Amino acid sequence: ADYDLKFGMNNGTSSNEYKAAEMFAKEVKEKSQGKIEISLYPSSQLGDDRAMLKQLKDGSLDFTFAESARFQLFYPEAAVFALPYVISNYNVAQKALFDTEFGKDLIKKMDKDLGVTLLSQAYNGTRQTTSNRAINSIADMKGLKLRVPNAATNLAYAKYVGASPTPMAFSEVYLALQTNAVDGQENPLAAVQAQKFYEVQKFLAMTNHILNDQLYLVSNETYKELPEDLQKVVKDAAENAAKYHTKLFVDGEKDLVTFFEKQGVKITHPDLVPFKESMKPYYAEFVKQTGQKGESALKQIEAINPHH
Ligand SMILES: O=C(CO)N[C@H]1[C@H]([C@H](O)[C@H](O)CO)O[C@](O)(C(=O)O)C[C@@H]1O
Repeated sequence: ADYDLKFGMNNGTSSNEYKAAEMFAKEVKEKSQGKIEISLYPSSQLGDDRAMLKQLKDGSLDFTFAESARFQLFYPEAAVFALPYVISNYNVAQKALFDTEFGKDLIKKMDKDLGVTLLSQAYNGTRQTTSNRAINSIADMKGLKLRVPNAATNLAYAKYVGASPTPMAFSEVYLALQTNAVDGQENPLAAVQAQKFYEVQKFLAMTNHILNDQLYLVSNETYKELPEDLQKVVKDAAENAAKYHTKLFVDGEKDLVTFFEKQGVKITHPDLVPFKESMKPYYAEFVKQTGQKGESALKQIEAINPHH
C-alpha cells in the first residue's frame, strides 16, 4: 500500500484489544480507499508497551496502545490514574484525561515530549485478582506471591495489601501461574479470559482495585506524513474503534463471571473496606514523592462526579 503501517500490541489475538485493532485496521483500509494498510503485531513480538512507546517516539512503529497511567514513567503525578481505588469508574477516567487541566496538559506533553498523538480513549476493564487459593478477605493476601506488571502502581497495590509481588512481563504470566512459581496475578476479567489464566487459577476475587483505560496512539512521525484527509480517516476510525472496544469490555464484565464459573473457577467477594483502608498510607507516599503536582492531580480527579 502507499502507507504500509504497523500496529504493535502486548495483548494476544484472542483479546478485545485485538478485535478493536482489527476493526480500526479494516475501517482505515476501506475509508482510505486502500491507500493505508495497517498490519497487526500482537503478543509482544515487538516488545512490551514501554518498548513499543519508544518505537512510536522514534517513528519505527506507527500505532500502539497505552494506558493513561503508564505515563507515570515520565510524569510521576500521572500515577494518579492507577492509585488503587482513586479513579471510581470509566466515567471518571474519561473526564480525568480530557476534562481536567492535569489531563489536557498530559496529552500536550505526550505530543511534545514523547512523539505520540492521542487519537482516542477506550475502557480496558477493571482489574481483579486471581489466585491458586481463595481470597475471602484481605488476610488471604498476606504473603500471597502476586505477579504484577513492571509498573509502580501495581507493585504498590501488592505491597500495601500485604502480598509479596513478583514483577514480570505479560507474556511470562501464564507459565508462572501454571508452574506455581507465583500464586496469583491481577488483570481485568477480559484478560483472564484472553490469556486463559482460568486454566491455571482456580480462584477469582473481586478486588476492583485499578481501573484501566486504553489509548489509541499514533507516532507523530507517521501522523504528520498523512495528508489531512487521511489524518481524519485515521482519527475517525480510532474514535469508532474506541467505542466498540469499550462496549466489548462493558459487556464482558456482565457475561464473564458465568463463563469462569462454567470453567470451574470459584469467585469470591472479599470485603473491600480494608483493601481501601490499606491504600491510605500509599496515597500519602504518592503526595510526598510527587509534591504539589500530585496533590493537584488528586484534587482534580477527586472532584469529578462518577455519575453520568
Ligand atoms: O501493554 C499494554 C498497553 O496498554 N497494557 C498491558 C498492561 C500495562 O502494561 C500495565 O497495566 C501497566 O500500565 O499490563 C497488563 O495488564 C499486564 O501485564 O498484566 C497487560 C496489558 O496488555
